[PDB]
Amino acid sequence: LVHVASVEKGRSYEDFQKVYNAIALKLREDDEYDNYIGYGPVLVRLAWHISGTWDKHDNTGGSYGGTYRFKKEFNDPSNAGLQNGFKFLEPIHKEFPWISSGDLFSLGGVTAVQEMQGPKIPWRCGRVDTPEDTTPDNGRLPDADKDAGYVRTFFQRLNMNDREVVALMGAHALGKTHLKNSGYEGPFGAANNVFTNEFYLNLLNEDWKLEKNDANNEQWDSKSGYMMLPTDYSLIQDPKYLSIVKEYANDQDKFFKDFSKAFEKLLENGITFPKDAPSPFIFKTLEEQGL
Ligand code: HEM
Repeated sequence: LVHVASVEKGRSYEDFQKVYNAIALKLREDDEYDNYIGYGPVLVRLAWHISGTWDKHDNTGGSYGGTYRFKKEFNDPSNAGLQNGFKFLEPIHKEFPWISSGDLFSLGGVTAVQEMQGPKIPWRCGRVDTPEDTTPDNGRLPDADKDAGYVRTFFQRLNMNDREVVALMGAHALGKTHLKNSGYEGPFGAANNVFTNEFYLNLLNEDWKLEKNDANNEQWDSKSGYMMLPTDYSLIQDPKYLSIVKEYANDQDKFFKDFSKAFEKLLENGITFPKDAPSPFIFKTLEEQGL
């Protein structure tokens, strides 16, 4: 397929900054969600899930079409719990009905990161809502009960190399696992809603014990009370991945830079941007705007 980015007719930067501002202000206000963690993490996951169904081989899936809106994609068992991110964005959508769904879901991901003190992620508008029929079948999102090899291979379908996968994985410093959603339970770290290189440090410095949970799945549990999925732990089992985790554990800055690039790339997979398209936008945070 060929998915060409088409700007929302008549809209510019300022129009988008306003959508961002609305998502941001609503993140600030609804902070009771999930025991005071807020919706930041779920939105990050939301943007990654809508973009992870991409397949470099035939161009299907990816964020373009906003297919997550259709039943089949919405009801994907791997997307269990995402419904909450979606409800959070509905009123936003009703307030700016001109934005395409794929642009809104991805933007929310960008806003969450930034408002959570993460790096600035350049973003581009242009996604266009496609028909129900372009909805990818379930099964394209990864399983968490595997190893590094699995990880490597899987990521390959999205065009990501070792550095890219390690980077992207640091998102697992945010939020937690929920038994009813995935069969996993427990916060990944301590900050939970502040974006840092925590993930890497936790991986190198905790005393993890392999245990089974009430869902009967194995998970790595730490004495401080955190958790790591088998796929997460495999990052320290692979020699190539391990040196990357060390780098990140040593330089938040480098991580932020790498994550940023990678994040954008992830959200743009499958999209063709015409030569006249506006450059990517860099939104100001509520803080930078004094709001
Ligand atoms: C092999 C790769 C991955 C696997 C198998 C995976 C699996 C999981 C699992 C099973 C959950 C818990 C969901 C719940 O029960 O509510 C989760 C949570 C999370 N995922 Fe990942 N994940 C991976 C990749 C990613 C990446 C690439 C991103 C973004 C860059 C990310 C962002 C997060 C976030 C922020 C949450 C926490 C959500 C919340 O607090 O509701 N994950 N992931």
